[PDB]
Parts: sequence; C-alpha cells; structure tokens
Amino acid sequence: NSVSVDLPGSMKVLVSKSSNADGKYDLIATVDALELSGTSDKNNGSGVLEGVKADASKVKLTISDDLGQTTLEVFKSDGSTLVSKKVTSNGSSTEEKIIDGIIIEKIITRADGTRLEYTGIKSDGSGKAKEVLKGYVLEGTLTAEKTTLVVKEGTVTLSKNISKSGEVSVELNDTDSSAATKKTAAWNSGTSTLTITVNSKKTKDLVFTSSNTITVQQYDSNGTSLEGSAVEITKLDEIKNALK
Repeated sequence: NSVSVDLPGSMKVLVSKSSNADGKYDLIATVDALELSGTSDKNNGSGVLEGVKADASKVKLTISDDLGQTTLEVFKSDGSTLVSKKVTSNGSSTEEKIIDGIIIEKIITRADGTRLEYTGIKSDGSGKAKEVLKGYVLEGTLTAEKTTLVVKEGTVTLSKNISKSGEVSVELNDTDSSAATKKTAAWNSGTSTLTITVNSKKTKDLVFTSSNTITVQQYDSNGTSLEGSAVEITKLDEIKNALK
C-alpha cells in the first residue's frame, strides 16, 4: 500500500507504493491533529498536501522535490491570504505569523536550538529582536537593514549586528570621559573576532562563533599577544565582565 517517508520538521508523509492512472501518487500526512492529503507526480514523498481546520482555516503542506524542505502554511477560510508559515530545512525552522500581508512575527530556530525571535514587526521591517543563546539572551531591535543586539556595561555598548543575509558583525562604543580606561574595538570578519583595546593595548578577543557562541580570550599586559585559552561565555554576566 503505502510508504512512510521522514520529513524535516519532524514529520512523516505516507506515499502510495505505485501511481494512479494519471501517473500520480497519493499523499497523506497528519500534522498534529490534522489530516492532510494531496497527490504528487513524484514517488518520493514530495509534493503538496492540503487540509482544513475546524475554524475553517485552510492548511497546506509543501514538501520540496528533494525532501530537503517542508513548508507548512495556514490561510484564511477562503485560502486567499496567509496567516502563518513555517519552513523547516536542515535542522532549522522559520515560523512567521502574518496579519494583512505583513509579517508581524518571525522565529528562527537554528539547528543548535538557539533562536532569533523577531516580534512586533511593522510594514517597513522594523520590530523587536531577541537572540536566545544557550545560557543567555541578547535583546535589541530589528530594521530592514539589520538586527542589532545590545549589551551595555558602564559606559560601554556592545552591538552584535546580523545582516539580512544572516551575517554577523560586531562593534563596541564607549562614552567614557577618560583615556586610561576608554574601550575601543575592531572587528575582524575574517575570524569573526572583536579585538578590544584600552589605553593603546589589546585587552581581549571576543569570538562570535559559527556555533552561535561567544568566546573571550585575554591578551598579555603588553596587549601584543593572546594568553591562556578562550573561554565560552555561558551567561550575560560574563559578556558584561568582558566589557568592564
């Protein structure tokens, strides 16, 4: 009869073992409590499935040709307009809530479980942003150009910027009135490293890892060379300490 096929988003689709007279395969999936069905001209679990919720909302599940991606959509009762969209591929999900054809929320859950949460989003792409890391969260804002997450400590502001393409840059600004103590920093995109300087001496490297972690390493008292080994930040307080 049918074949079960694993899907991204922790789902399953049942596909018929052979095709109908039109060459097409049956699809059935259950999503939470909802039974969806469609047909596909591929044999491998890919295609479209649709369903209806008790509140009349239309639901569509689209499985990409290689099963590398699923898109789970909910529409108004007529199917005309999006209400919710969830795309899962390769460990991660992006979930969007829509009102009036404007995305008012977007939660990206990464494969490591860290999340970027965008809320209260407006027509211009502005809203609040939160990155939820293992151990701590970073708060900030969203514009159309970038996400900016901020950590403040004393007169120092650390900003972690995430481009629309998903790329991370970081900067530090300090309003300190002295110069024995004022922090400045430079970003290396090469190595994803912010090197912090005080009184013409490097004091620390803050590495923003591909694993969505932050490490901190100190320099020698010359501020010429790194010492010890880098230490993974596991709490906001430790980012703050790096900025002291």
